[PDB]
Formats: sequence, C-alpha cells, structure tokens
Amino acid sequence: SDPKLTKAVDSICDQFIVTKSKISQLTEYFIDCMEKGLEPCESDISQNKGLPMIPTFVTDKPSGQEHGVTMLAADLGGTNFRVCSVELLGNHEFKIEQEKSKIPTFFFQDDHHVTSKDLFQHMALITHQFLTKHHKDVIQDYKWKMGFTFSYPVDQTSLSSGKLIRWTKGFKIGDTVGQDVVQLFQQELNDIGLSNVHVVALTNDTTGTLLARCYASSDAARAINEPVIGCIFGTGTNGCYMEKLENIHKLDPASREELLSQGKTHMCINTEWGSFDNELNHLPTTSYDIKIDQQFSTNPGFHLFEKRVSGLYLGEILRNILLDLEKQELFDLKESVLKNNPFILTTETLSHIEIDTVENDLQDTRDALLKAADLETTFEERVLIQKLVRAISRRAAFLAAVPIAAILIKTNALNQSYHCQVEVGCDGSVVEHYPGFRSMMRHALALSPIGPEGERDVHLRISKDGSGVGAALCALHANY
Amino acid sequence: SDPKLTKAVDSICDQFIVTKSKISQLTEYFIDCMEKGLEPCESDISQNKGLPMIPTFVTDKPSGQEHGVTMLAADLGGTNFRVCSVELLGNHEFKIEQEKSKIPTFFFQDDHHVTSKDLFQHMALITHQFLTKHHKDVIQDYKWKMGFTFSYPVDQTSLSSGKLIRWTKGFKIGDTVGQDVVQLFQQELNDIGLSNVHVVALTNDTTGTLLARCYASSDAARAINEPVIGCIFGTGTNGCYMEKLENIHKLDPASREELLSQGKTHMCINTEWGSFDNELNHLPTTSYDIKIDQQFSTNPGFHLFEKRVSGLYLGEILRNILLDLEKQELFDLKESVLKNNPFILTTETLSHIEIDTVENDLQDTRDALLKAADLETTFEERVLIQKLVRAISRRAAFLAAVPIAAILIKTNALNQSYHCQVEVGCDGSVVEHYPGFRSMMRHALALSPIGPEGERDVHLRISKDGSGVGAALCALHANY
Ligand SMILES: OC[C@H]1O[C@H](O)[C@@H](O)[C@@H](O)[C@@H]1O
Ligand SMILES: OC[C@H]1O[C@H](O)[C@@H](O)[C@@H](O)[C@@H]1O
Repeated sequence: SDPKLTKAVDSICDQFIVTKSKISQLTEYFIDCMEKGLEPCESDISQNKGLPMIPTFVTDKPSGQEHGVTMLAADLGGTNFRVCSVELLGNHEFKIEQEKSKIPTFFFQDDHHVTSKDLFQHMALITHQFLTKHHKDVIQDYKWKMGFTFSYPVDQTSLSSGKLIRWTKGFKIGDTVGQDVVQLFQQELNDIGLSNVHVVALTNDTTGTLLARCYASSDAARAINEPVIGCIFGTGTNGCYMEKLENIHKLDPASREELLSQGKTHMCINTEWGSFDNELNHLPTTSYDIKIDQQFSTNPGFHLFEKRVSGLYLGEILRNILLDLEKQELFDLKESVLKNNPFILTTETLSHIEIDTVENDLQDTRDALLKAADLETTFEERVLIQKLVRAISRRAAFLAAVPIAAILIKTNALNQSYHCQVEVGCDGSVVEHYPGFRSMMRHALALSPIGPEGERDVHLRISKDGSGVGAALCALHANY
Repeated sequence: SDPKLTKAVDSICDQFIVTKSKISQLTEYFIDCMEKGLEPCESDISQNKGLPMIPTFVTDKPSGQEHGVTMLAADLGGTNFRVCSVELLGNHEFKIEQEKSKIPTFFFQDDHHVTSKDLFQHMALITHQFLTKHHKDVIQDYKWKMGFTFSYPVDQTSLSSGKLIRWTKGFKIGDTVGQDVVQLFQQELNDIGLSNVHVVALTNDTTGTLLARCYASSDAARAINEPVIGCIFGTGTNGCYMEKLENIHKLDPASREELLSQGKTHMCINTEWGSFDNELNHLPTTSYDIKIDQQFSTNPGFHLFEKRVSGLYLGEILRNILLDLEKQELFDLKESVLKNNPFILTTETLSHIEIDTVENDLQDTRDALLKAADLETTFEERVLIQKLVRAISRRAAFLAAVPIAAILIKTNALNQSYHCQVEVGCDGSVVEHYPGFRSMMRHALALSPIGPEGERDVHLRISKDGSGVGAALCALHANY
C-alpha cells in the first residue's frame, strides 16, 4: 500500500468522469456538427475537420422480402477479410457461404513497403480461391455481381464509386489514399481472369450492418423494433442512419429531385463519427489522449472521438497512464516491456481486468498483465490498475452513447407507432464482448436528453453483418 | 360518431390504470405476503388463501457443465402435452427431440365424466408413441429416467413426490386433487409396458424454466447475468426464485439442518403468484374481474392475480366489457356469439388488436372479431375496442412486474458485483408473443421501488430452452 499512489490513481480516475451535463452538451454539439456536416464544403474532403456525414447512395431499407440469384460479397475490416456468396431467399432468409481470414501483419507494418496492389491482389486471389472451392462447377463466364464492404472512410460518389479519404485502424498503404477502391479491386480481379466478377456496390460496414438487420429482422420483431442505426464498436467506431433527402444539402439538388421523384425520401448517411470533434472543442481530453493522438496514432489530428472509445486505443490509454505513474516514481514497472511498445496493452487485456474479483486476488489481472507485457504486480497495484481500467471503459461507453442519442433526437426517431421501439444494430468486439460496455452505454443513454424513458425505447441489439448480407443486398439492386 | 359511447369507453379505460404509487403498494404488500407464505399454514394447504410459497426441494442451480445419458421429460401445460428426450452434453449444450400435442377437448368438457386415469393413460400412450418414433430400437430395453413438468400447484413433499392442490386454467378432474401426480403417471406407464420408464422428478414449469436458463446461460453471459427468477406468462402466470433455507420456516427444521450440513444454502420456491392477494386487499378490481372470478372461473376465490394478468383471462375481460356496454344500449353486438360463451374471446384475438393500425382501417381487428365470435364492427367500434384491449393489456403487464420487483427487493438480488445484472427467465405465449407486453412490464419495473436504474439491471429474457431441459436436469440428478 502506497497512499501517494492511491491518491494519484483516484485523481486520474476523476479525469475520466463524464457527467449528465456533459452528455447533454456533447449530444447538442453532435447535432450541430451533423447539420454542419450535411452542408457542402468547398475545401478538400481530406482536409475537412468536421463530421464527415458521407452520403452512401443507399435510399431503401430492406423489407426482408428481397430475393435473387446468388450474390458475391467481399468484406475488408480492420482485422479480417471475408469473401462470401449470399443467396437471398426473401422472407428474411438467406444461404451464405463464406471464407474468413486474418489480414496478414504485412499490411500493418512500415519496415517494408506495402502497395495498393498488394492489398487488392491479395483480396482478388482470396476471391479466386473462394470461387474455386465453393462454386467450381459455375462457368468461368458467369456474370457475378459483387458487393464490396470496405470499413474505411470513402468519398462516396455513387453506389459503386468512391475514393479512400484516409486509412484508419492501423492500415498503412500510402498510395491507396485518393484512389477509387472499387476500381483498384476490379482491376486485380480482371488481372486473374475474374473480369466476369463485377464489383457493383461499395458500402461502409455501418451501412451493411443496418441493411442486414432490416432484412433479417422478422415481421413480428420488425413490427415493434424499427432498425434506425447501424453502428460499430470494435477496432474502430462509427454509425449510420437514414437522413431526409431534403437535409442532405451537399447532395446535388438535381440528384435530390431525381431521387424524390422516384419515390425516395431518405438516404443512408455514413457519419464517420469516429471523427466527431476533431478540434477537441468539447470532447473529454487527458494528457494521455493527446499523447496517443500526436505520437502513437497513424492519423494525428483525426478520429479523436474514436481514440477515446474504440478497442484499438483503450489499452494504449492505460499504458500511458502507467508510464506517467512511473515517471512520477509512484509505480514500479519492474522488468516489463511496456515502455517503447505502443499498443502492447490491448482492450482484450482490459477485458480480463474489468470484472476480475479480489476474492481471487485479481489473478486474471495478474496473468493478463504478465501475458501482455511481462508486468509483475502486487495485489494492491492490481486493485488500482482495475480502477484505472474501469474509468477508461466507462468513459468510452458513456461517450459511445452520445452519437446514438444525438441521431435519435435529430431524426425524432423515438416517435413511432404504439409499442414500437427503435433498434440500434451494434457490431464489434467491444460492444459485444467487453463486459459491462453495453450496460454503461444504456446508463449513459438514460442520462442523455432522451432520458430513462427514452432509453427503454432503445434496443442496443448485437447484429453482426459478417456474412456479407449488407453488401449482397446492394449488389442485388445494382446493374451488372 | 357516438360521443356517449366514447366517454363510456374512456371511463372504463381509466379503471385499468395502475399508478406508480399503486405499484409501490403492491410491491411492498407482495413481500409481506411472501414472508407470511413461508410460514407453516396451520390449516389445510388447500384452504390456505395466502401466497402458497411452495418449496420445490431443488437446492442447486445448474452450472452448465452437467452431462449424462439421454433423459426423458414430459410437460403437461394448460393447452398442450409434450414429451421429449434431452441429452445433456455439458458446456451449456444439449440435444433435444420433442413431440407436442394438444390436450384433447374431451378433458375440457364437463358434459361427460373425466378421471385421472383418462388423463395419465393418454399421457402414457403419448410417451409410448414418442419412444416408438424417436427411440424404437431401445424403447423396452432402456432404464429410462423421466422428469415430469406439471404446470399446476402441487404440495411438493420431495423432488419426486407431491399431491395436486387444485386445478387451474381450463382443467378440472376432481379425483386428481389430493393425489400424487407422479404415482398416477407412473401407474399408467406401468400398465402399457413402460415400467422401465421411471418418473424420478416432479417440477413446476417455473422451476424448470429457471434451471434451463442456469444450464444454458454461457460462461460469459452468466458472469454478468445471474438467472434469479424463472417465471411464466402464458395461459397462467407464476414464478420461482431461490430462498435462503433459514427463511423457509414451513420446512421441517431437521431437513433444513440436514441440507445446511450438506453445504446447501438455498431452495427454489414456487411462489404460485397467480394466487397473490386472493382476498383482494389491494389488487385493482373491476366489476368485470369479480364477474370472471365468481361466475366464469373454475377456481372461484383463488388465483385472482392471475385472472387480471394471464392469457386465459384477458380476452374474457373484454367480453364482459362489451356485454356491459350492450346492456347499457351503447354498443351493438349485432349477431355476435359473445353472449353465453365464456372465454370465446381469447388473448390470441387481442394480440391481433394490440398493435393493429388505423392506417389499415383496423382490418386485422375486424377479421379477428369475426373469426372469434362473428362480431361485425364499424371502424369507430374497432377504434374503441382497441382502446379497451390496450387498457386491459397494460394493466396485465404492469401487475406482471410487481412479483418480479418484489422478489428482487426481498432477496437483495440487485446487490451484486460490478456490472453484474440479474436475468429473469420468461416463458409463455403472452410475454413471448403478445406485442408490447414485455415493454410495458419494463416500464412498470422502472416505476417500481427498484426504479429505472434497477430496471436496467434486469433482463427479461425469453427462455429458448423450455421446461424439458429443466426436468431433464432434475432427472439426471435423481436415481433411477
Ligand atoms: O469499422 C468501424 C469504423 O472504423 C473507422 O472509424 C473507419 O474506418 C470507419 O469507416 C469504420 O466504419
Ligand atoms: O403455467 C403457469 C402457472 O399457471 C398457474 O398459475 C398454475 O398452474 C401454476 O402452477 C403455473 O406455474
């Protein structure tokens, strides 16, 4: 027991407190940023520091009765790449064949040069392998339609076109920025004899999450649970929603009028809320967050909301806290390997600490810290490390509720029919598996302007779109 | 169209309102009735008018790692009888084969005499039919153990013995009352060559629901979701919970000390909360409820809470309201068959009205009323019937939350570790399929003394396991 270490920890934990008044302020500011982000910016989209609010050119929420021939789907995340074939049977049913593979660490390192051709050649070959394994009998001329789920910010110009704005989540491929990722992918498919495979749709992982949940939600569930948000809380964080065409002022007025005359009323918006308040006008900030953004992040000055929320960064926050406590001569790092190893403490490490119990002398915390960075600890040190972890995760979960509450308020989403609630489709390892993260998001929602009664009308449902149904639904609509 | 009918309906709807203060009163009173009911009744158990609080002789919550050879299970409800075989694989997994069949209307007509042998012979033959279909090769050669789920109040004397206290729901076989239902069932199994099938456990459907959730709940979910209540909202309503052995004063002190010395701390209590406040000291009561209890129910003076909540009675409430409005010359029943047909309006009929919409001129309500009792309606009449239905169902759901809040408060269930929440295993057609019932129960929980913060820690989870797994777990434990 070191009373000076205990007070230092309690003081740092206080730096992560998010009050009811703060949530209200951030919710209000988020809506302002939404409206600003819906206006056209005559600057560079890569220079823009506001809330991107990217039109996805998706205008229809699936009913569940969509059906068609087998579609192809490719899904590039922050960790895995998947190729799938999806047969939409209507009636909320589908057949899926998929192959999942980790993204090689080769694409995340700077010691050797990585090019766009490396990435998209790798993706085209995986596609070729999938088609050889699961659809060998299909003619080599078959007119495959493919939907491409690309979980990165894209300057979407149509359903099938858009240029990469900037990488995130540790990806470092310099020459992809400013390039149309559908063309890059299509060219590599062409080069290996798969020119008959046409990438006809491009969706963000938020967009796919919303569409897939709209299609799969049964008639009974859909009756009293209306999916209004598809969002992600994993390596990164983001969410989408349906905005009135009239409010999407950055959209060409002729395109708006054309869509309106076709009977459309809304278009899905990829908010890219990981980049909420990149200027830090209001986001809770500690010295540890600044250090992560400026020194250890791949995109300094951008995606600052994500750096306080998503799983890529929560462990790194703890590392910088322990390093600061060592400089203060309060914590003995012993023979650990924390120093000079950014991101060696993972959110997976924290997940073993969050609900560890003192009845077992916090043995899971000890093992996790030894396994991660060879950090020996005493019981008393683990008690304080647990406090730090819980403050980090609570702030992350409280902030995670802000974009959702803001969207629900701006769109008046809680105004529905009798008994009908709003469903927020959630995917990602943090919201799904980090113990207590969902419970704290719900607490924060109850504290937000929607109040406890609004939170009861909100269903944070784990809804995974890892099978490519979201991309498949977009490809089904598009023309070959 | 008729302002006098509209004001009469609004006035009737106001009679079904349950206020926050009322919920608080009923929640407090329920706890008092729990403590009274845990004492010896000092009278006949069949004469007892208090909260039964029946000890089930189940003292251990499954861990999920139980495993063994295939067990048999039989489940007699108020509508169906099902036989199944359950293979417990450990690791929260199991294989189940089951056959469901309606209870013949022969057992529902008093026009001819029905005996216990009729019922249990029918059950034994269905069991034989199940074994012939799914286990033909070893029907007569296996020493089968069977768990018996009997969804009726039983004066349980051990895990495998208990006498029927009284029938509920649409059942009445006089010679079963006071008889050990395990012996009645076992005797009929013996008579058809199934003496090798041993009924070794007897559980209420509430008890089985809790056990099944304890076994099926994954390690991760179980870590932050402790199942504390198994409850039913179907034809009837009821729930069970784990009570400290020291508080079960009606239990023989020698048995309590024996169990305690064996390391046991709790026993599951079948509350039979359908019989909460049979004297109507506080329960909301209308003339329609009194008419149902005194004239149309099989058990007048008992199960009065159930008669305001469960699916057997909600439709019958609407029938008595429409009959009252006709006597007043305010509602035209036309050529309907409502009069002199108790229970012809079902909760299934009401489920089609609850979220029917005026955008479709309430056509589903029109069809449901014609199909149920040949009641033609105008749009205005359907609008008012919908108001009545919604007032009936809201009262049912608000009352349904009272026993749950009371149990959680009495047992200090919300006092747990960090992030740990309580799970309430729910089964039955009403909570599962009646639109909005679960949402209204959650509102009522937020209004109860546990408050909105308590409701967020409560998860009303629909039991996708059933009472067969619960009975199978008890059979696995018992000796052949
Ligand atoms: O994957 C979640 C989220 O992570 C980052 O914020 C970006 O790459 C987004 O495009 C993506 O939606
Ligand atoms: O089936 C739910 C419930 O219905 C009635 O209340 C009784 O028969 C109970 O024994 C039973 O648990």
